[PDB]
Amino acid sequence: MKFNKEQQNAFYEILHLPNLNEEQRNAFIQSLKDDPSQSANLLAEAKKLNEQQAAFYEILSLPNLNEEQRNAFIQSLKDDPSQSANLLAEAKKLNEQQAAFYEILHLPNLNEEQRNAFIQSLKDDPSQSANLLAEAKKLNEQQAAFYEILHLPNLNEEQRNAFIQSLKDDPSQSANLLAEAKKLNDAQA
Repeated sequence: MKFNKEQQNAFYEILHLPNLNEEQRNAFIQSLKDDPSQSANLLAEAKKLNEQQAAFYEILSLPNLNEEQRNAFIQSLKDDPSQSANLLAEAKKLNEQQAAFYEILHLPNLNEEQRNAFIQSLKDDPSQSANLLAEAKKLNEQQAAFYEILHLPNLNEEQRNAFIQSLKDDPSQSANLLAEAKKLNDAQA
C-alpha cells in the first residue's frame, strides 16, 4: 500500500514543518509509514503541534514583556499547550498595552500633566490602549510642531508668529503648517 498524492503531500508537508524537533518529526514519519491512511489527521496534529510551538517562540519575541510575565506565559503553555492560541492573544494583548505605557511615558512634547492624564487613564482601562496611544501621539506631534516652528533658524518673527498663531487656532492643521514652515525655512537658507 504505497502513498497516494494526498498521503505523499501529507508526508512532504510534515517533513517541512519548521518548529518540530527530530523526535516529533521521526515519530510522525514512522506512524505515517505504518498506517498511511491516518495521513490527514497526522498532518493536522503535526500542524497543530507545529503552531503551539510557534506560539512559544512568539512569546519569546515580544519586546515589552518582562521575564516574569513571559515565563508565566511559557509555563502555562507547557502545562496545557491546547490553549496556546488564547495564551498567545493575551501575550500580545498585554504586550501592546505595556507598549502603550512605555511610549506614552516617553513622549518628548507632552507636559507632565497631559502625560499623567494619559497614564492614569491607561491604568483605569487598559483596553483603550490603542485609542489612547494615538491620542497621545497626535497630541505630541501637534505640540511638537510649535517648538519646531520656534526653532527653525532661518525664519523671522512674523513668519514664526503667523505659523504659531495659526497652529494655536487650528492644531489639526499642524501637518500642513509644519510642512509650510519647513519648506519656507529651506527657502531662506
